[PDB]
Amino acid sequence: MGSVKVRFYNNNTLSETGVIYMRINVINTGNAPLDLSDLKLRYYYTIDSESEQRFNCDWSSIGAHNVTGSFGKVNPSRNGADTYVEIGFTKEAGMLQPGESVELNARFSKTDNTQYNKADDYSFNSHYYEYVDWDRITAYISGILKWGREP
Ligand SMILES: [Ca+2]
Repeated sequence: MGSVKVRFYNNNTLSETGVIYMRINVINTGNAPLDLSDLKLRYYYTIDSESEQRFNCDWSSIGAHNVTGSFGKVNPSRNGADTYVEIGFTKEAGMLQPGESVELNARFSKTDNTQYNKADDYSFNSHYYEYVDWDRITAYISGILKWGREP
């Protein structure tokens, strides 16, 4: 359904924390317009202790309330990946023309307030404070894998 690239800006600490932050910029690198409602991203990790989780988007270029989050299990589990968060967009989020990008700042946490070990997560990188192309967050358009490497 088109072409995209995912850039990730890691502002997390290595220390165990109750929150994992995700700052993501997705650029339309193809020749076709993209409706953001068709775009899903997945960030894969080990949950570390079992708890209900909550997703929040604090800011997006298309409006924080137009960003959705949900969770899934990786089964059978893989190295660094027993869980993922899937970030999506509402019907009202709009289009990206070729060359345009969407940016969002989001996070997730465990509602029992237990901590994550981030360092072992499949999608966690080691490049801090700089947006880089990051192939361990996958992107799908209309269900079709367009960017990245599934665990
Ligand atoms: Ca973990």
